[PDB]
Amino acid sequence: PGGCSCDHIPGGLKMNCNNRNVSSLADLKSNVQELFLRDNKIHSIRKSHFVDYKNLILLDLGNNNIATVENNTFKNLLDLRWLYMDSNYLDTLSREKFAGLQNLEYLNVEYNAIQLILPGTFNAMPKLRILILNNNLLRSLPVDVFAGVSLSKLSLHNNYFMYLPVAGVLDQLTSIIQIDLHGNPWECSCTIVPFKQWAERLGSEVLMSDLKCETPVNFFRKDFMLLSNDEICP
Repeated sequence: PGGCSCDHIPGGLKMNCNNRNVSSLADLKSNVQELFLRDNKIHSIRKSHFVDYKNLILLDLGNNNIATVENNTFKNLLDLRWLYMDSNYLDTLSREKFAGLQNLEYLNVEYNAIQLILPGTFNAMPKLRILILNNNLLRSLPVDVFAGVSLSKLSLHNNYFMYLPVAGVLDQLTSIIQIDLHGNPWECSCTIVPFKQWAERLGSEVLMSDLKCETPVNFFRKDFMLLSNDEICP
């Protein structure tokens, strides 16, 4: 209904519309808890699309062509805990776009074109525990971006970071148990030293992968966790 597989789980229907040629969201025929919309061709999502769905606990929008997301799109969605939005084309993230998600725990937005995260974007989802932001076009993070949430795992690898500000952005990262930061063009200079120290003051296994330098040329693929500060900045 219509043309998509359906089944119900205690105590909630599940909808499987994957690899089906789907242009928009308003083209369907509630008590729907799980909605699978992966590998389709959805250009954008609007408030109107999810007014009907208020019982969703899992919303998978993967490998779509989502370019824009209207403000207050997920406002009526309070049962939603897991939101997959990967391999889409999201330019920026704002607080207004994620309003309404109070019980969201896991947010995945990897392989997008995210170039900027607006201040207090993640204040919208207070119960957020896992944040996936890897493989994007990020080059900087705003102050107090992680102030609103207590994250256990964060994935920022494969972006375009050359440095990271500790005060206001990384110092507010508590309850951290896993963090990923690789494939990033780190520069070994006087600017990377504060980030180096924070990474050294981290837990033994909280850092998932080793961080290696990109510039200058003389420190190519060299773990700066081992290097001394005088080598980097005399």
